[PDB]
Parts: sequence; structure tokens; C-alpha cells
Amino acid sequence: SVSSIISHAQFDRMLLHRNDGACQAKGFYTYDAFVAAANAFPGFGATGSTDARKRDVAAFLAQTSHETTGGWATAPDGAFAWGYCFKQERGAAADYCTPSAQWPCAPGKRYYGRGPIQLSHNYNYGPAGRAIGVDLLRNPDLVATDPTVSFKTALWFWMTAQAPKPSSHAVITGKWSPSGADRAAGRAPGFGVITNIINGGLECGHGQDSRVADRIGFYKRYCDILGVGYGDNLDCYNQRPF
Ligand SMILES: CC(=O)N[C@@H]1[C@@H](O)[C@H](O[C@@H]2O[C@H](CO)[C@@H](O[C@@H]3O[C@H](CO)[C@@H](O[C@@H]4O[C@H](CO)[C@@H](O)[C@H](O)[C@H]4NC(C)=O)[C@H](O)[C@H]3NC(C)=O)[C@H](O)[C@H]2NC(C)=O)[C@@H](CO)O[C@H]1O
Ligand SMILES: [Zn+2]
Ligand SMILES: [Zn+2]
Ligand SMILES: [Zn+2]
Ligand SMILES: [Zn+2]
Repeated sequence: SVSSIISHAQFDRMLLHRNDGACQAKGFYTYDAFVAAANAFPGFGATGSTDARKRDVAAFLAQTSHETTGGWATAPDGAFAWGYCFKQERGAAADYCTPSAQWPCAPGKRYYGRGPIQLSHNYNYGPAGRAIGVDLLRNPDLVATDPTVSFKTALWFWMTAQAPKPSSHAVITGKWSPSGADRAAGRAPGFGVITNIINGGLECGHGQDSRVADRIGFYKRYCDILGVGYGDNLDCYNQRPF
């Protein structure tokens, strides 16, 4: 049904060079996997006005593109045409296993970044897996080997609140009610607060930031392709982190 908001053609135009030879995940991310994953999160791309629905999709793909970008300044078609180039945290990484009786680490497994949102740590693989009905604590690699599972973990993140942080979905579809603390911190609804939700401690509230600008670059390019306005408050340069 999200297919009513973004066509296969638009999807490939957005994630243009993801299957180029230099991309680690070439061949992995497919439109069919995206659509299948979206079916498990009915509200995604189907909540709010047509414009809100388009932005919900554009913002999701933009923030996940940043997490998996293969872009660079002199890249063909610009840096914002290289989202979804990777599916696993680069380098030697780490175990990302912390003591937890609720989401215990499985022996020998590592919970480094995987998929569109670079899901990390046992305490995130745990609830994400439960949400999609897959044991990701015992088989975390599925996030990097099954594209449908991969996209589902990212949508789980997109649709899940971390109170006081609202879900990114709620913000972009205009369903978030900022608190007095949010208003005092300058956190107004828009793409900017979503960046804050994802990595504000490190990127927000300290003026112009290239990481924030990269996220915005992807978002504008994707909104342009779907033909929707960006909405207001795109950056978080003056927002206090959550
Ligand atoms: C001078 C010149 O022309 N050099 C070219 C190279 O730049 C180019 O390779 C590309 O280089 C950029 C950096 O310059 C690189 O971008 C990095 O990509 C990784 C992977 O996605 C990002 O890592 C993510 O960071 C977030 C936030 O920290 C994490 O949450 C997330 O887990 C990470 N994701 C993963 C999978 O690890 C970096 O943030 C990002 N760095 C920057 C500054 O944006 C591209 O990936 C490189 N592209 C490719 C295809 O390798 C090279 C291309 O061939 O060409 C050179 O000429
Ligand atoms: Zn295609
Ligand atoms: Zn290409
Ligand atoms: Zn850690
Ligand atoms: Zn700072």
C-alpha cells in the first residue's frame, strides 16, 4: 500500500547508485523488500494528508540513507544519490553486547550496525526482533542477509517512540504534541527534530553541522522526486538535544 505513495521507479531514482560496484550492499536492498516490510507497519506512508504521507516516506528514506551513505562531494549525481550503499558497520566494529536479562546476548554473536538504520546493541536487536516476529538476538546477521527483515528493523525504529522522544513517524505526520520542555528547547515539529531523535547529542544544538546537512540533502532530493514540499524546521542547529 505504501506503493501508492512511492513507485518502484521513484524508489530507484532516489536510491540511484546503491547497486554500483563500489557499494558493499549492492544487490541487497530491493523495492519489493521495502514494500513487504512496509506491510508490517500499516501506518507508515498511510497516515495524514497525501503530503504528510509523502514526507513520511521521504524522511524515512533520507535518515536511513544517511546511515548507509556511500556519497562524497564529487560523486556522480551528487552525494545524495548514494544512500543505501552499505548494510553493515564498516571496520572491525565491536560486540555491542551489554548485560541484559530482558534481551540477553547470544554466545558468539555481535550486535554491530546492520541494515538501513544501522540497528546496534542487543537491547535494540531484542525489541526489534520481537516486533517483527524474528529472533534477532540469536540470529542478528539476518538484519544484513534478509532485505525484508533489514527494512523491517528500520521501520520498527521509525515507528517506535522513546519517550520523551516521540516516534519519527509521529513527528513527520504531524501527530506529535511537543511538551513545555520541548518548546523551551526549541524543538519544533519538522525533519530537524527527527535528526535530534536519532543522534541529537552529537549533531544538534551547536550550529551548522555537516552531518545534519547531509540528512537534509537526502530529504530534499527525495521530497523533490515525490513532488512534495519539505515542511518547516529542517535543521536542529538551535535545538537542545533530548
Ligand atoms: C577525495 C575523494 O574523492 N575520495 C573519494 C571517497 O570519499 C569515496 O568514498 C566515500 O567516502 C565517504 C567519506 O568521504 C564515505 O562516507 C562514509 O560512509 C560511511 C558508510 O555509510 C558512513 O558511516 C556511517 O556513519 C554513521 C554516523 O557516524 C553511523 O551511524 C553508521 O553506522 C555508519 N554506517 C556504516 C555502514 O558504517 C560515514 O558517516 C560516511 N562519512 C561521511 C563523511 O559522510 C563513503 O561511504 C565512501 N563511498 C564509498 C562507495 O565507499 C570514494 C568512492 O569510490 O571515491 C574517492 O575518490
Ligand atoms: Zn528496481
Ligand atoms: Zn550507478
Ligand atoms: Zn555501546
Ligand atoms: Zn555538540
